[PDB]
Amino acid sequence: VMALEPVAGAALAAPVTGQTNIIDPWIRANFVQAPNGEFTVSPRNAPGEVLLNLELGPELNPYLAHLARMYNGYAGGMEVQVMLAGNAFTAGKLVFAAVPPHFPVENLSPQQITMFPHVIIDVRTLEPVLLPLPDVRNNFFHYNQKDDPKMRIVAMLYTPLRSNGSGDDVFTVSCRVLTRPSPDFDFTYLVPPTVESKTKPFTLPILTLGELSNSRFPVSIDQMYTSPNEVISVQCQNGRCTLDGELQGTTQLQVSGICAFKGEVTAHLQDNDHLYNITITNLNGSPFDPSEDIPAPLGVPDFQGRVFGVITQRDKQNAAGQSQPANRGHDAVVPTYTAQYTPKLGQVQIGTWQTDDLKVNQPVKFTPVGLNDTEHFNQWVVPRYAGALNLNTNLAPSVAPVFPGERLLFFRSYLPLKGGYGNPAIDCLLPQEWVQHFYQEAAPSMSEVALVRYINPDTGRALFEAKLHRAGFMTVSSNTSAPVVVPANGYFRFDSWVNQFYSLAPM
Amino acid sequence: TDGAAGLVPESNNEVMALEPVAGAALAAPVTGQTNIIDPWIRANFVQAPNGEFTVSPRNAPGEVLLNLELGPELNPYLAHLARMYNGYAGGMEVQVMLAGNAFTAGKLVFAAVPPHFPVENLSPQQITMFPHVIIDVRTLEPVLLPLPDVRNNFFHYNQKDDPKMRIVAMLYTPLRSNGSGDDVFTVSCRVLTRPSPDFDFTYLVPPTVESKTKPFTLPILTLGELSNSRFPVSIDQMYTSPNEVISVQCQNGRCTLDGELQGTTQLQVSGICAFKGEVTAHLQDNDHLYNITITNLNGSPFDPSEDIPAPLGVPDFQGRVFGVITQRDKQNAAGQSQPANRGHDAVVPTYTAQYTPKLGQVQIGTWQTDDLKVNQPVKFTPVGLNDTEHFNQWVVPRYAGALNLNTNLAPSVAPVFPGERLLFFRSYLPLKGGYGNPAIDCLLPQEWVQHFYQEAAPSMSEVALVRYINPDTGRALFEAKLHRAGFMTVSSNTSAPVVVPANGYFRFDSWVNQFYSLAPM
Ligand SMILES: [Zn+2]
Ligand SMILES: [Zn+2]
Repeated sequence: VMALEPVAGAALAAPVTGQTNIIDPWIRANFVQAPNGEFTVSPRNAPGEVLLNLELGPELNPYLAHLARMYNGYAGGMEVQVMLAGNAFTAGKLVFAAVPPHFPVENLSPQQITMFPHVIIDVRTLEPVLLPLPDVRNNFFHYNQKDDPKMRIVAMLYTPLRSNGSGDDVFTVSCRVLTRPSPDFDFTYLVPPTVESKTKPFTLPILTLGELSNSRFPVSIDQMYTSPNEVISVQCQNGRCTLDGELQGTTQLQVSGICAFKGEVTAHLQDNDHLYNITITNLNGSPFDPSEDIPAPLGVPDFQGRVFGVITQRDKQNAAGQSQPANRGHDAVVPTYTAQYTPKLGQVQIGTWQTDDLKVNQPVKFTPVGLNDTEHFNQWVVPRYAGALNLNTNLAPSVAPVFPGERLLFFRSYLPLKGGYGNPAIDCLLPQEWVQHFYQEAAPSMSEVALVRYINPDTGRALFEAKLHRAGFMTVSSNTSAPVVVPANGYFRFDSWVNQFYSLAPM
Repeated sequence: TDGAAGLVPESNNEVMALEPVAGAALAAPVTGQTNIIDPWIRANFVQAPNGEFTVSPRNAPGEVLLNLELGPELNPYLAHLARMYNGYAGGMEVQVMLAGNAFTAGKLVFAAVPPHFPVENLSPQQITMFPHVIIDVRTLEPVLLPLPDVRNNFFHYNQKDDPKMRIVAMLYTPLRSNGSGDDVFTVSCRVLTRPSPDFDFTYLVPPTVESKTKPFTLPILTLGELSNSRFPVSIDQMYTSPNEVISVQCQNGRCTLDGELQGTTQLQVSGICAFKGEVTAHLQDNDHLYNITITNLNGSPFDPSEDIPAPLGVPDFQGRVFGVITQRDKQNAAGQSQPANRGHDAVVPTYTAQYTPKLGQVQIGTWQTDDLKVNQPVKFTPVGLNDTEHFNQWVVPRYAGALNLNTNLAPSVAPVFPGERLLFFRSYLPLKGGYGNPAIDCLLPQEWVQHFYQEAAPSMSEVALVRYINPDTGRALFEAKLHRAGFMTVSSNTSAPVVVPANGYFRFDSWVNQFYSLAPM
């Protein structure tokens, strides 16, 4: 067994806390499977590969993770149970170590894991083994708000697997990890339920692909499309929101505010076409301070191109008709690649085909429809938000799939044109409804990667799986670039929090 | 007992369901000294600095009337003792006296909230999910509450990064009354504290060195000794806000009670409505106009990328400020190498497009006296206003002209309790010519700004309760609310000069919150 002395639990925290609470005795007996508690050992693995990397806390047991939203703190350890699935005609060994709180586990040697409290178990063992996970700390108990590191338990391949195969498929030992609370685990102080943050679990909304919408243009979603070979690292400015609910770049919450602006008209020129320089405010009606940390006012376009839309004008003063002001609305185009599109400075220029009906010094409102033509349409180039004479500052960071053999997963939506030839599309990372749900919930991220699975509703089985990152993008494990053929009435389901080393099943 | 005729409840028989929590004896093997406290302070109830609060018919049910964090600053003897120690561990004992009239009817609820729980959005039924006790406002004998110091470490330090066990009061009924007369039956309540037997200090340090333990004090200065903080004159009288003015924004004379200067405020009395620079231009209209590249008031170049709306000390209202500009030559033309000097009248219009002091330019004027050198240093000394044309003191000028926005402004301030208006300090300004009697109202005197900057004491609440004391009579005239943003409000219905003796002063009474009903003037 692991050489560990007994560590105190919540009875140490008795004279500094006020309520003496208990829980259900049936939860203290049943062994519940850990959320990331499964791994398989293969003949392809090498010694020194980490397999579990578990950690102490109430997030292992989904009964304690539901009871934790009623209390103020906790203290105590757990009991781990490891099962294997092998037979007598095999060979190979595994090791299970006990790692302290502030010790960094980063690419350890197979020799160096024997310098911990460890057990070495063969892969032939018939009975499930029991390991202790104690609560080492330097205080009396843990708070549900202030998070601090805890004791981990780490599995590692010690000796490679030797067996003889059956056919075109090789033998494989599958392992499961189940936990239950120790007799000294306890909670501390009853509060109102579901009031404190930091205990709210991360979820996804149950909305199918036909009911969601794009986050970079106000068009519905058409299909899912994996990223091409020459696209490896994108950087957009709309549809950016982390899983904790922090809006980055020029991302806002309303669907209608995407590629939309509002303000007054100041200038008029007519070299060939009508120009109409326009000063802009925010989308609520406040004067835009140009020294804000944002790159631009929220909801301006974020790609090069010629956005075709309708601009309407409603004048302030009542000219006629018994005090009802006049209206006008025409087509226009905003080009985003020129040196006139400077929304950080506060000027956006439009273009109207031979229609001189737009009165100056009366406020307007732009409503986008589609593109003018496919000329200068690059959907992965950030425009110069200040024109020349200044560089782009304080953007969202670039995102990229770092795992070998993984591509980005986009949401494709086709687009109308004014005239010409082409079938263009705008790809986004997350839908707008996911952005709104992440902003309203604001649940914390326990890890850096989350695991989701696409669900077909009539069978209830998974079609593929992807990795949802903290920065707000998804990656799949595929080797081609093609639209994903799935039923349209499907959705994603959140499964667990994983590491950066989880290998997806090939798509 | 016998004086009340059985008309009121005599005692409350209800406890909070809390466990005995350890104190400073748990912390003994890891601390240094474990100092002790005088036994008279241990056994006598003394009024807390959060002592006073009232229940009124203006209060809605569900308002937080009291929010006491645990600390040594809950006792006025321990708050003086705690300025020479390093830490503490242990609880307190709180006593609430709320013996109201026999005709009223209302109830209060007191609950115990854990350390890391949010208290900002409690409903009246969420407060019953804690260990609570319900007390009506007619009980004769005072009630006793615990405050047991729940923590997850051995003791505390004087740092501000550990939340502590709180007590929270809430109004639970509407405070009705069935007296026959239309007379004020507003209940006055008091809070009295003393330390628990399991309370101790930790480690002797130099006294009054650390922050986080300095107490808030007011200076004893009469109204005849105060000075205006928006214009370099003396304060004449106090004057309530009119019914048209509901919120103000004036970047000079602004300082929080914690000791933070906001807007373009500074400390020097002579630097209000004054600047300093170099003449760079000459404009020959009917009047003579000049352009001045202004610097800071100490003699350093003004960087426009600073986090301020303007250089500190510029005028902060629309009008035409009248003063005297003077020149002293950087070179020596004559007289044993002594420089020559010129000094003439001036006028600074601040509502036009030529008053952009954030960009660096302030344009002045002199009438029919074009005797002013170029590329020589200047200084402006304000006297008053030349005419009341375009004079509005509650509009902030554009510090970068037209086609730009004001940045890093101080926030606007307004009263929120019903029936209350603002209380100003009014001084009357001289004019050059015309008919008028203008006035500039400030939120705070300049001496209070300097005192709050020198003390830098923390605030234990949002509002402080002060009273105006007449020292020859020994009787209080009125009371007011001093807010943490740096402004005072009174409870009145008119707009008139407050007629008081000019040798009276304000006296700091207690810390209150924003639901305190002031007495009507
Ligand atoms: Zn034109
Ligand atoms: Zn001249």
